[PDB]
Amino acid sequence: MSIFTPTNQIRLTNVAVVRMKRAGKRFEIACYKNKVVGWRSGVEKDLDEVLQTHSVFVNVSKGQVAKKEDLISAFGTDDQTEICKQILTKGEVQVSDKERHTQLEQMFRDIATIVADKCVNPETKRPYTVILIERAMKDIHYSVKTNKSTKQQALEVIKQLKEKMKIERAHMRLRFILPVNEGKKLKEKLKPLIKVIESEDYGQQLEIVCLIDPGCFREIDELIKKETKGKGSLEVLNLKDVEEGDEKFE
Repeated sequence: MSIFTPTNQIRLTNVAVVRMKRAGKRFEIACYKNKVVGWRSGVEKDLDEVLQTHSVFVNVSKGQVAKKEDLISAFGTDDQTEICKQILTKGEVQVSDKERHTQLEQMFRDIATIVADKCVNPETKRPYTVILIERAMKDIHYSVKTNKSTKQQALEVIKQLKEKMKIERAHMRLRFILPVNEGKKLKEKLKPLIKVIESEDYGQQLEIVCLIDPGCFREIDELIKKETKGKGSLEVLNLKDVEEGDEKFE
């Protein structure tokens, strides 16, 4: 009984176990910590993957399964799968420190990337560093929501960050017209530099390509572009950072 050895009676996988209290009785299900967290967060996940065990258990730690009768008398349905989803969204998932640390580092890294690659600061539009955004986030006692989407957290972080460092997001479209020859040097440069869209070139003629970049990459762009064009090509602006996305004056 005791001891628990995966080489005699039961193996007991290391799957994620979620528990939920309802009707007085406690239920548990074997699911994936990654699929469960992403599912509850609001990600269209499949039960065939998030649920390792398509059956409402009771004592997964020991290997005790529930009953269909009690399942319907406790939740009002026999669909063990449905009940599992409920516990996955309402119940609590049991994960080790590693499972929590891994998700934290990943989430933190993403936020720092989007803020460092898709955001600037009120200082000569100098792109901030991931280490800078991370430090400030921690210094301001900021706790990421691993049980939610990063996008939604962007507002909370970008707003709170204002206290330490004013961080804002801004996009912009670029348009460059290079000659026949000079166009061969610029194009190859813009390609890797950033997203290249609306590219039109003629046989032994000038090429007209537009470059899309945030309010941080614009620096490296204008730099390399100007140095690559050498007052030989033309550059027109497409979009401009202006408050006209959702609200104009309200």
